[PDB]
Amino acid sequence: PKEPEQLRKLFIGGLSFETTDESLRSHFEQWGTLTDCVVMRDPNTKRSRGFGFVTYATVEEVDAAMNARPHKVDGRVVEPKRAHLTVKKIFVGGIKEDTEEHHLRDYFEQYGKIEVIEIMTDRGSGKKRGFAFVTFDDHDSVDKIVIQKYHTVNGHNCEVRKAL
Ligand SMILES: CN(C)S(=O)(=O)c1cn[nH]c1
Repeated sequence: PKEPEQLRKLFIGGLSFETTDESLRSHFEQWGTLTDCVVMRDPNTKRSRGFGFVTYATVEEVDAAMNARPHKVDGRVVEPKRAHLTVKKIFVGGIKEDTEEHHLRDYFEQYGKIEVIEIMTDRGSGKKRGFAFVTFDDHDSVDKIVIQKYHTVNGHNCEVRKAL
Protein backbone atom coordinates (compact mmCIF):
# COMPACT_ATOMS: atom_id res chain seq x y z
CA PRO A 1 0.00 0.00 0.00
CA LYS A 2 1.63 3.14 -1.36
CA GLU A 3 1.78 6.45 0.46
CA PRO A 4 -0.22 9.13 -1.41
CA GLU A 5 1.82 10.48 -4.30
CA GLN A 6 1.48 14.06 -3.07
CA LEU A 7 3.47 13.15 0.05
CA ARG A 8 6.27 11.63 -2.08
CA LYS A 9 6.96 14.73 -4.16
CA LEU A 10 9.66 17.32 -3.78
CA PHE A 11 9.31 20.71 -5.50
CA ILE A 12 12.82 21.85 -6.48
CA GLY A 13 13.30 25.59 -6.89
CA GLY A 14 16.37 27.51 -7.89
CA LEU A 15 17.39 25.21 -10.71
CA SER A 16 20.13 26.02 -13.11
CA PHE A 17 18.47 26.75 -16.44
CA GLU A 18 20.73 24.04 -17.89
CA THR A 19 19.27 21.33 -15.63
CA THR A 20 17.27 18.76 -17.59
CA ASP A 21 14.86 15.97 -16.68
CA GLU A 22 17.81 13.63 -17.04
CA SER A 23 20.33 15.58 -14.94
CA LEU A 24 17.75 16.28 -12.21
CA ARG A 25 16.95 12.56 -12.14
CA SER A 26 20.58 11.45 -12.04
CA HIS A 27 21.13 13.74 -9.05
CA PHE A 28 18.11 12.86 -6.97
CA GLU A 29 18.20 9.11 -7.71
CA GLN A 30 21.05 9.02 -5.19
CA TRP A 31 18.45 9.04 -2.40
CA GLY A 32 15.75 6.75 -3.77
CA THR A 33 13.73 5.41 -6.65
CA LEU A 34 12.19 8.24 -8.71
CA THR A 35 8.81 7.48 -10.27
CA ASP A 36 8.70 10.96 -11.87
CA CYS A 37 11.19 13.76 -12.54
CA VAL A 38 10.35 16.87 -14.56
CA VAL A 39 11.92 20.28 -15.21
CA MET A 40 9.27 22.92 -15.87
CA ARG A 41 9.79 24.74 -19.17
CA ASP A 42 8.17 27.48 -21.17
CA PRO A 43 5.69 25.94 -23.65
CA ASN A 44 6.97 28.05 -26.56
CA THR A 45 10.69 28.65 -25.97
CA LYS A 46 11.45 25.42 -24.03
CA ARG A 47 13.61 27.61 -21.77
CA SER A 48 13.63 26.36 -18.18
CA ARG A 49 11.35 28.03 -15.68
CA GLY A 50 13.99 27.37 -13.03
CA PHE A 51 12.07 24.78 -11.04
CA GLY A 52 10.77 21.28 -11.27
CA PHE A 53 9.68 18.30 -9.22
CA VAL A 54 10.77 14.76 -8.39
CA THR A 55 8.54 11.94 -7.07
CA TYR A 56 10.06 9.23 -4.90
CA ALA A 57 8.64 5.76 -4.37
CA THR A 58 8.35 6.25 -0.59
CA VAL A 59 8.20 8.97 2.05
CA GLU A 60 11.38 7.62 3.67
CA GLU A 61 13.16 8.42 0.39
CA VAL A 62 11.81 11.99 0.52
CA ASP A 63 13.23 12.20 4.04
CA ALA A 64 16.61 10.91 2.84
CA ALA A 65 16.73 13.52 0.10
CA MET A 66 15.81 16.34 2.51
CA ASN A 67 18.38 15.10 5.02
CA ALA A 68 21.05 15.32 2.29
CA ARG A 69 20.57 19.05 1.75
CA PRO A 70 22.17 21.28 0.68
CA HIS A 71 21.82 19.93 -2.85
CA LYS A 72 24.10 21.37 -5.52
CA VAL A 73 22.56 20.33 -8.85
CA ASP A 74 24.48 21.15 -12.02
CA GLY A 75 26.56 23.68 -10.09
CA ARG A 76 23.73 25.53 -8.32
CA VAL A 77 22.38 25.07 -4.79
CA VAL A 78 18.68 24.30 -5.22
CA GLU A 79 15.72 24.61 -2.84
CA PRO A 80 13.74 21.40 -2.28
CA LYS A 81 10.42 21.54 -0.44
CA ARG A 82 7.68 19.02 0.13
CA ALA A 83 4.41 19.59 -1.74
CA HIS A 84 4.20 26.80 0.18
CA LEU A 85 4.05 28.58 3.57
CA THR A 86 7.70 28.14 4.51
CA VAL A 87 8.09 28.58 8.27
CA LYS A 88 10.21 27.14 11.06
CA LYS A 89 7.72 27.49 13.93
CA ILE A 90 4.67 25.51 15.04
CA PHE A 91 1.76 26.11 17.36
CA VAL A 92 1.05 23.12 19.64
CA GLY A 93 -2.36 23.22 21.27
CA GLY A 94 -4.20 20.94 23.67
CA ILE A 95 -1.28 20.25 26.01
CA LYS A 96 -3.20 21.41 29.12
CA GLU A 97 -1.43 22.40 32.36
CA ASP A 98 0.74 19.32 32.96
CA THR A 99 2.89 19.37 29.80
CA GLU A 100 6.48 20.54 30.32
CA GLU A 101 9.40 21.51 28.10
CA HIS A 102 10.98 18.06 28.13
CA HIS A 103 7.75 16.41 26.91
CA LEU A 104 7.73 18.67 23.87
CA ARG A 105 11.48 18.37 23.29
CA ASP A 106 11.60 14.58 23.53
CA TYR A 107 8.80 14.29 20.98
CA PHE A 108 9.58 17.04 18.49
CA GLU A 109 13.38 16.62 18.43
CA GLN A 110 12.88 13.61 16.14
CA TYR A 111 11.37 15.92 13.51
CA GLY A 112 14.22 18.41 13.49
CA LYS A 113 16.67 20.45 15.46
CA ILE A 114 14.85 22.54 18.06
CA GLU A 115 16.00 26.08 18.81
CA VAL A 116 13.16 27.43 21.00
CA ILE A 117 10.38 25.93 23.09
CA GLU A 118 7.91 28.45 24.47
CA ILE A 119 5.27 27.08 26.86
CA MET A 120 2.64 29.80 27.09
CA THR A 121 1.57 31.13 30.46
CA ASP A 122 -1.06 33.59 31.54
CA ARG A 123 0.15 37.19 31.67
CA GLY A 124 -1.68 37.83 34.94
CA SER A 125 -1.46 34.58 36.91
CA GLY A 126 1.48 32.71 35.41
CA LYS A 127 -0.69 29.60 34.97
CA LYS A 128 -0.06 27.47 31.92
CA ARG A 129 -2.51 28.20 29.13
CA GLY A 130 -2.33 24.81 27.44
CA PHE A 131 -0.40 25.64 24.27
CA ALA A 132 3.18 26.15 23.17
CA PHE A 133 5.35 27.19 20.25
CA VAL A 134 8.33 25.20 18.97
CA THR A 135 10.91 26.80 16.66
CA PHE A 136 13.19 24.59 14.57
CA ASP A 137 16.33 25.43 12.63
CA ASP A 138 14.69 24.52 9.30
CA HIS A 139 11.30 24.34 7.64
CA ASP A 140 11.27 20.66 6.68
CA SER A 141 10.70 19.70 10.31
CA VAL A 142 7.50 21.76 10.31
CA ASP A 143 6.43 20.38 6.92
CA LYS A 144 6.76 16.80 8.20
CA ILE A 145 4.89 17.65 11.40
CA VAL A 146 1.83 19.33 9.94
CA ILE A 147 1.02 16.59 7.42
CA GLN A 148 0.66 13.98 10.19
CA LYS A 149 -2.95 13.25 11.07
CA TYR A 150 -2.11 12.87 14.80
CA HIS A 151 0.33 14.12 17.43
CA THR A 152 0.37 12.51 20.88
CA VAL A 153 2.46 14.35 23.49
CA ASN A 154 2.29 13.63 27.23
CA GLY A 155 -0.82 11.53 26.60
CA HIS A 156 -2.63 14.48 24.99
CA ASN A 157 -3.98 14.46 21.45
CA CYS A 158 -2.53 17.74 20.19
CA GLU A 159 -3.49 20.28 17.54
CA VAL A 160 -0.40 21.34 15.59
CA ARG A 161 -0.21 24.02 12.92
CA LYS A 162 2.27 26.33 11.26
CA ALA A 163 2.87 29.56 13.20
CA LEU A 164 3.43 32.99 11.53
C1 LIG B 1 19.19 17.16 9.35
N1 LIG B 1 17.99 16.41 9.75
C2 LIG B 1 18.22 14.98 9.97
S1 LIG B 1 16.93 17.18 10.71
O1 LIG B 1 17.69 18.02 11.58
O2 LIG B 1 15.95 17.77 9.85
C3 LIG B 1 16.12 16.01 11.70
C4 LIG B 1 16.35 15.73 13.05
N2 LIG B 1 15.53 14.78 13.48
N3 LIG B 1 14.78 14.47 12.40
C5 LIG B 1 15.09 15.19 11.33
